Amino acid sequence: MHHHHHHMVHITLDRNTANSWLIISKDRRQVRMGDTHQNVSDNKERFSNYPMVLGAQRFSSGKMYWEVDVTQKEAWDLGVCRDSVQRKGQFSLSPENGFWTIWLWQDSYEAGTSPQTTLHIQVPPCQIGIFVDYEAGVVSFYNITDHGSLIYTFSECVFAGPLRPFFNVGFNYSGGNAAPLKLCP
Repeated sequence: MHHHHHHMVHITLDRNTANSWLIISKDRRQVRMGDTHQNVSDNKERFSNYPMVLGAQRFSSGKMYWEVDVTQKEAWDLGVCRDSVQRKGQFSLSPENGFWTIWLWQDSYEAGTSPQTTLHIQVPPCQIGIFVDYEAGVVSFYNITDHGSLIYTFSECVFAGPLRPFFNVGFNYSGGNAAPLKLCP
């Protein structure tokens, strides 16, 4: 029988896209910033300038929902992006460039609108839910630590083809950002 229900997709990390200093777990569900270049070959899909990686999953219709653990991290970016986004060089995270993201940077949460939007979060998230509804043109972020309170919704999105989960683990020169981003094992 038809029943309104939630469904959480299993996201795994695409090692070929990962910046070469990222350490990805054997099950491809966690990623952290390493202190050495890893034994991985460069290639065209790999993010060169930032500690970024894509989910392997790719979709161009329907609904997708996944959660990410961000505990003990002082910096990260999360969301969804076009399959076709730039991998090499410096770039801003904006819908203009094919990214629908939020981030934490120096104790401030922001949405990656153009220009950036301050997010007034009362309870720092430990887990974040990311929902995409392709046909609706919606990317929504939820604060699992605050009973799933809505953090931000991008609406009227221009997806313009296949999408990928997007992650930035942030740098760890400070020593306060070693913890991984984690997807459900």
